[PDB]
Amino acid sequence: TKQVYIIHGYRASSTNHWFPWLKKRLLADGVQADILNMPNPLQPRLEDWLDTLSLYQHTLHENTYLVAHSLGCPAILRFLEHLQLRAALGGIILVSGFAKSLPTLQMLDEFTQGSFDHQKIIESAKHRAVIASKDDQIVPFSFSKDLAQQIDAALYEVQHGGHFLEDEGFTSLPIVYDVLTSYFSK
Repeated sequence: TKQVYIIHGYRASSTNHWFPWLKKRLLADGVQADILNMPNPLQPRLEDWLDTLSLYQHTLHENTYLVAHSLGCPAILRFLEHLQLRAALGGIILVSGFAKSLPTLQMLDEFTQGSFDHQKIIESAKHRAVIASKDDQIVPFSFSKDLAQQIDAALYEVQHGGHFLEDEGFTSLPIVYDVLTSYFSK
């Protein structure tokens, strides 16, 4: 049975941005999606985000898919590095993903300090994609393209996407639903 988990970033929760839209759009296809909240989204700590993800660890299988936004991206990358898996998850989609310090949000450096084991991430997710906005002023586009290269992920550029936030109009995001769905047909 397919399962999609949706993981938010800094200063967000399950009710923000495009997450409710994506959950409901998936439900229209009979696909179960759960938006996960992380602890202390205003002062996030990597170890606590990883401990929360670990609450779900026993449910992760070959038909599980993880969709993350912004800070949720390096969090799930760190999670997969330390996960013992019998087989790869179905896939990951990293919206505005990054794996190094964000100059305008250095308070979040602990989530990306240190190199990542790229091979383990590649082996942990059958299908991989990064969706990124060319005019993102929080996560520079180049950082998302860099990450896509490091983890051999398909990169989808949106020329004018801001940072895919509700205050920029992104209470929906069809590209994420369509990229995800293409994984299911494969």
